[PDB]
Amino acid sequence: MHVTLVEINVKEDKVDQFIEVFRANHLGSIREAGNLRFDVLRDEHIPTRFYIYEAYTDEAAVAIHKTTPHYLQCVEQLAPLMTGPRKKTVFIGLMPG
Amino acid sequence: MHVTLVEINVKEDKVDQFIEVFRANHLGSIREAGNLRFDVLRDEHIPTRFYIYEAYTDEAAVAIHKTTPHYLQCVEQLAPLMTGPRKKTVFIGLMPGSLE
Ligand SMILES: [Cl-]
Repeated sequence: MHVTLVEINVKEDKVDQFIEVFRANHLGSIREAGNLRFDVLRDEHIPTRFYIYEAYTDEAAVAIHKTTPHYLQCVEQLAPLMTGPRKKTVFIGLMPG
Repeated sequence: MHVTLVEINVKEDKVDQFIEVFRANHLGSIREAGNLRFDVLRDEHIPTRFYIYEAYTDEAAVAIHKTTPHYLQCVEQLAPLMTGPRKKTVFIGLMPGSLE
């Protein structure tokens, strides 16, 4: 089980659009055969800092995710909404397992 | 969702005891009606660094969790296991939730 936590910093005046983009990504991603989690989180104190907790069965499912129309559209639409590059931390799942 | 991520560094010779403790915490927690996630993760590279990702429906459910035998056994047994103190991050859970 492959997990990633991705930090995204969003332009204050674009939060509404960011939420729309991630609603579409979340909806598509939770429907994928190899998806296990797709949680959208906010920083406890920074209103424009979000974290996406995504987990997939394995790295093959991650690769599949990155081929999907919803992921590719999100990557496109997210780019201008952000104040800087995404930061990603990878983890390996132990439980469930 | 009330969400937290906790980082724990475990003494090399205590990793097995850490797994025993977290297995029981994981099992009991996923049997809590108010629990939504209890994922036990490990660092990509550092063999003794673990993370626990936990989510609960609300603050009452977090509080319930902290009264359970499985949590309390974890708390008791945890100090002899670690090299230094745990680090905890709290997150605001937006999806799944009304924002979906
Ligand atoms: Cl000892």
